[PDB]
Amino acid sequence: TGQFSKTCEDITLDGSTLSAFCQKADGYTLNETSINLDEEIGNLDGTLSWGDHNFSLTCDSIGLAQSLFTRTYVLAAECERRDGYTYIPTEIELDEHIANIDGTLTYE
Repeated sequence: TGQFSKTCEDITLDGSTLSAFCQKADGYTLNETSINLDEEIGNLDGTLSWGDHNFSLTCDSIGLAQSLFTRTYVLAAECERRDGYTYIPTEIELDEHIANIDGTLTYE
């Protein structure tokens, strides 16, 4: 499951919306596609977490990166902890639960 980055190109982030140009089932037809990360990523006490929602409301310095050592595609931010004043850096590996299904970014 997941692994959209294997068959998607020009991966970008605007706000909380992840976009890319993804291969359709034929393996070469490209499709511009977007997916809103706020719909399935939230902030749990400073940790970006799958299955929660609306991380962007309590996280700053939001960006897309390739993780330094592993080169995994990550959503990275500084997220607010439960105490209401402490922030902590956090990364979540987007390929864990975002797939390319026939050219369309899809939660899986």
